[PDB]
Amino acid sequence: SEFELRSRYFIMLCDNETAIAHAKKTSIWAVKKDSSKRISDAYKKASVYFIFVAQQTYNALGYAQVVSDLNSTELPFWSDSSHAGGVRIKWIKTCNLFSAEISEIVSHMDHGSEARDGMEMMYDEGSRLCTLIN
Repeated sequence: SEFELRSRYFIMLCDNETAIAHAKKTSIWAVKKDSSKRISDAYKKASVYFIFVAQQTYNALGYAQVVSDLNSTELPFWSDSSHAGGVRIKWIKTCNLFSAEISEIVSHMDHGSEARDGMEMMYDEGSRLCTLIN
């Protein structure tokens, strides 16, 4: 890649139409409090990608590089008390793609059960998902 080290990858389960549509236009995402510390820690040590999939269906909506650390005062309008702060993103792919393999990876991402929003995935999973979304 353009990077020295492997990237780290996080899943964003999208259940808010305004949010995802706005993020594709403004290149900012609101990071949930449960997952923010891990994401911020990761951003300090590695290139970080967010992989965005639709909740339940697991259609792939795109993937983006995270290009700023968590900022408690730079948040999109649609954020709420569930969020810690905002991060800027750089979209690599934007799409609306159903793939059985994408869905299977997301369905088994948490020790063989369905992905938890904001979780870090394994390298094999993130790299495969970005390959499938390219």
